[PDB]
Amino acid sequence: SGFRKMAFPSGKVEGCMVQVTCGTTTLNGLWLDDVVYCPRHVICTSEDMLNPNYEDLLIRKSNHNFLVQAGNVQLRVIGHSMQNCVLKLKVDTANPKTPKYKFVRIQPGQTFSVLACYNGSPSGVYQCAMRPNFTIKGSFLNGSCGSVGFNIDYDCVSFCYMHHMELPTGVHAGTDLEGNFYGPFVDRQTAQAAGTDTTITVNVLAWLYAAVINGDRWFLNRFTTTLNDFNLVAMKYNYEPLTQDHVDILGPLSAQTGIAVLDMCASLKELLQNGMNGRTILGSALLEDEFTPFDVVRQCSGVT
Amino acid sequence: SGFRKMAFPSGKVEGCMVQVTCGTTTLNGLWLDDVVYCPRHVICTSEDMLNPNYEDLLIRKSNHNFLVQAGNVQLRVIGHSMQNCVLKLKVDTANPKTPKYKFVRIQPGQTFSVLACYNGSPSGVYQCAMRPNFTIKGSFLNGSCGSVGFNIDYDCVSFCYMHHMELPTGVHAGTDLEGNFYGPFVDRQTAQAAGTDTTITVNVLAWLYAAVINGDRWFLNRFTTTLNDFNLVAMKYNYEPLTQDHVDILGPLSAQTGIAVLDMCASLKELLQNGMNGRTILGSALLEDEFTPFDVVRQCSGVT
Ligand SMILES: Cc1ccncc1NC(=O)Cc1cncc(Cl)c1
Ligand SMILES: Cc1ccncc1NC(=O)Cc1cncc(Cl)c1
Repeated sequence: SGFRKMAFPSGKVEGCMVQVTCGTTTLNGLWLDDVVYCPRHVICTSEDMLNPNYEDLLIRKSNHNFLVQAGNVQLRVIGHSMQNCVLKLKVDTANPKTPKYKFVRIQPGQTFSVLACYNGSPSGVYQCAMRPNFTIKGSFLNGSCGSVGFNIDYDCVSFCYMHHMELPTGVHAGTDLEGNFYGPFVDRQTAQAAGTDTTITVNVLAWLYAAVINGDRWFLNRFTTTLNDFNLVAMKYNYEPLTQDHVDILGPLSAQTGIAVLDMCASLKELLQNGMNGRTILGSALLEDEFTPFDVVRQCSGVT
Repeated sequence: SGFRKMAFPSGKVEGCMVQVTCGTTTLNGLWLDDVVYCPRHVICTSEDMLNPNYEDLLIRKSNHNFLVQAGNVQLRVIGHSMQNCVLKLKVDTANPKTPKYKFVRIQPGQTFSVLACYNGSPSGVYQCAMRPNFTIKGSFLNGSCGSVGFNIDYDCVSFCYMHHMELPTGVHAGTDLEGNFYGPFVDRQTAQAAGTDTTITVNVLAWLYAAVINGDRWFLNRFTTTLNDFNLVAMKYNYEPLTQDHVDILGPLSAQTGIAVLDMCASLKELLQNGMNGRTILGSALLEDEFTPFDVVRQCSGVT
């Protein structure tokens, strides 16, 4: 029992973290096989960031200008290319610590662990969710760029995120490992406002099932609702509309607890309309939306 | 910016996790140098747990009865001894992945990361605090015993906790790495109620400073208080009494923000008396007490 915002064990990612320096800018890189992945803004100076022409900037850069350091050993850069907003630095040595890996572009609402790094060194790990507005509410400071988001399935690390930017609102924007930003963000020091941050309804329901499994049941009511009735409430409270796909993925939680998905929706409806009335659910005084139904199942069963 | 419940990167601990089987009981072990540390209840059967005589049970156990598996390779057990509530299994091979380490007995209020494991395999990592009543509000299921709590200072892992037990209230009790339980708990399947879980006042203040640093300032008021006046409020709200030692450790946060510790105490006093009035602080609708002043400094500066 107990329910925690659990991150994946970061070991497999730690062995991939390197430091990339280009000129006077130092950020993190991800070394997998003989390639180092890093945000292309490593080639920029603070002045360049206002309106960078990355292709023009990359012309003035040679393989020797990219300093890649793994722990304390230097990697020899034998190739460089730009793929969208990431630089792929071909090095002469395959990372001996490269885990089994995939590059995945996650959907909004999906969660992942972040291994926050500075100068190629890991400082901490935390669980995040790709917000519906394609930002992540992370914890990053200057130098954290290049830190990656990932998920792990047994021995395979699915890298899904690379941190690039902090928006003026303190929220974070980044790319998948092909260098494509999540959301409409560009890697430019320009004000880019994020869209409405809606609540990930399916995740809140998944977390409500986790609460029932772990003992917190006060919020269960004598009511039920329909997907349409629930969505009227979800729209008013800036919750993502619930679909039959969401109901389907909540099926294993509904089966374990014996609480129909629409019955749980009615509990969520009442929680939205009446608040928590000073009470808590899994030690939280608000509705947690950064646990997917898969995370709840995984944590509640002990998947390693 | 952004503030997260960050755990230490778990890599150094992952390379120490092994599976220990004694008879039909399998739990986690911590392999450092040529020793494997695990809860002594690994020698128990479910019947034995009701009233175990560990010395009598250990007599019937030989080195060959302890099966220690690291990943998929078997460790040869050349010695066994019981130190308080832990078993130290001397193996013939030093763990090649043993990081620099220390065994530390933490104080209540101090935080640590937990690498939850099942059958010697890590499932996740999360940040915890040793509650003032010496329990931890973790996330553990059957088979998680032997999972360890730790802190990391650059390259040195300070192991502070080993999970042993789940109390009937769903909270967790365990030992330091010398096998001494935190709190009055015994490794017996008997109802052991925990004491009052008070709030770690110094940590809530540290988290309030983290909120100010990151932009959440709505709770700052035009008031101040004294340690004695604050403690009258802290006692009523089952908060730990604040001492001058606590004020001293909040000094670097007070200096960075320019908000005197007693002024922050007055904001906390008002938050206790009036609640949050539907608002949030660092995305939380309650006062977070599982970030020490050291954690706030570390996260807010980027210590790797
Ligand atoms: C200072 C900081 C804090 C947290 N996370 C990231 C950063 N860094 C930046 O945002 C720098 C930057 C500026 N303009 C466009 C890009 Cl691509 C990157
Ligand atoms: C089932 C579970 C869930 C989470 N954490 C731990 C456990 N296991 C136990 O508590 C088993 C146990 C019983 N009596 C005394 C001891 Cl030392 C250990």
